[PDB]
Order: sequence, then C-alpha cells, then structure tokens
Amino acid sequence: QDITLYSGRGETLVKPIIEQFEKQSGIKVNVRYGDTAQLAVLLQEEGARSPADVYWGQDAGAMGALANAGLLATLPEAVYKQLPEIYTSKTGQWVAASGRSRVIAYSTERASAEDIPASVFDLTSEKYQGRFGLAPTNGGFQSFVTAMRVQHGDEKTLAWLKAMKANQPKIYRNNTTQIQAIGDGEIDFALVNNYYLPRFVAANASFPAKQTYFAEGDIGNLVNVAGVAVLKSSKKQPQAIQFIEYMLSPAAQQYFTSVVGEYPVTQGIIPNPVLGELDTLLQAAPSIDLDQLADLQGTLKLLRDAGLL
Ligand SMILES: [Fe+3]
Repeated sequence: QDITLYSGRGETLVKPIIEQFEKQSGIKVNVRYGDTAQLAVLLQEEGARSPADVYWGQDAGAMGALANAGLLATLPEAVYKQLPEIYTSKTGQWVAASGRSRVIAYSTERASAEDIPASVFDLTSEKYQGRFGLAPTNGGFQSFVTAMRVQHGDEKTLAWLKAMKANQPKIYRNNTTQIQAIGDGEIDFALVNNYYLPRFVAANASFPAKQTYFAEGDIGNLVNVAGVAVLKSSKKQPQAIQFIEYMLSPAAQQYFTSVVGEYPVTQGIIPNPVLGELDTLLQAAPSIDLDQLADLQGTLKLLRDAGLL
C-alpha cells in the first residue's frame, strides 16, 4: 500500500517524517513537492480526478480555498476533536500539524517587554517612530493583514497600514534580515513569524532579541498553521488518516518544535525555550476562522493603496 501526498512543505523538513512514517507504518508515501498556493490551484483544476490523498501546506489561505471548493474530506472526530480550536477546522476538514504564529521581536539592548503594547494597533504612535522593520512581501505578514481585515474591516486596516507607513518604517526582504537588523541596531522592533529567532539563538545563545505577544486575543498574535487534510477524491482515507495521526504523535510534534522551531499542537511536548509554553499561546491567540484568509487579492489591493506594495 502507498499514498500520494502533495506537500507545500520543503523536502528537507518532510523527508525525515515520511521516511519514519513508512518505517513504522508499512505505507509508502509518494510526495510531490511544490508551492502551497500553487498546489491548491492545481487541486482545484484536477478536481475529482486528482491522484492526491493528502495535502499538507504552510498557509491557511490556500487550505481555506480548498475547503470552500468542497474538495476536502471530513476527518474522523477521533483525529480533530481533542485539539485546541485555533488548530482545527470548525467542521473537521483539516488540522494543524504545527503552529506558525505572529509575534513581536524586540531589542533587548534598546527596549524591553515593558515597551510592547496591548495591541498591534498601538504601534502607530510616536514612541515607535523610526523604530520598526516591515517585510510587506512576506507571506506571513500578508496573511496577518488578511486576518486583520477579517477581524476589523478594511477601513481600520488601511488606516493602520498607512499610519504605519507614515511612521518611517524600514522595509526588509524577510524576517531573517529584520531580526538581524535588531541585533545590528537599525531597529528596536519587528513583527515576525515565531520560528525565526530560534535559529538565531541556536547560532548564538546570547543573540540580543526576544519575541513576545500582545494582549490576550489581539490580532497581532494570529496563529497561522501548517495544515493537513485528506482529499474527498481519495480511495485510501484510512491510510491517509494514519499519516495524519502519525504527524500528531509525540515524536513528530517534538521534532516540529525542536527541529523546525514551530509550535506543537498537542500537550506533553518539551517546549523550545524561545517560544515558551503552548498554554501561553492559547491565551494570547485570537479567534479567527482561518478559512477566511483565502482572500489574498483583497489584501494585496490594500497594500498597494497604502503604498507598501
Ligand atoms: Fe517562510
């Protein structure tokens, strides 16, 4: 027996997982690598004739479009019902294998946890004037903006974007260069995905930055996910569920958090010290239907209006 996986996750991350899975399970996994968004397009075109059994991506927008297209199988309750709500489809069509949240990174030499405010909306103020990075072409940032739209509407969102632009931010290619820029002294603050600082702290356990959250429920604490789902078209749902349940087993979770630096979705996992406890994230995180992040074109439009793209 074998299954076919379409993976928006990189092979260097995935290969060790699937090989161990094959080893323990007996099931061959035939993987087709690619871009999360691109593989969702392909599935919609392929519709019911797709050979894929499992889809595993690293952005909720692409997954949300599949769910809306009616291409995803409802998972058994045994798979999803025990997971926290920020990590599961409302109606059980996908589950997070790992969490990729938004945080605020900050200089430990020119700032502290004190200077982090209650809301991401508060960063328009003067205290933050010329003290920020932005990476407005980063996927995680764009998905975060989509979420802000969902939560708050476009008007509030665009006022924030422009007010942020008008506060003299520095514009970076990615999160790595934003974190770098903190240690290098160009900026005191950045909004980033959570799994970047853990690499810096590896290479130099005294790197001069930490990352924290805003207040409970703030949209700036959004938890995106690497989501996984079974296709309706599949004729091998048992095997495909076994794969998913493997990915939620403690060994796999521990690997995601320790090797990849992403949050686990289950309890009983030894936390990366840079991230901290899962329980803290659950409190911090906002309640958002992640399937609503399918509207990227809307968000790009606003970014062009704000002049950030
Ligand atoms: Fe990335």
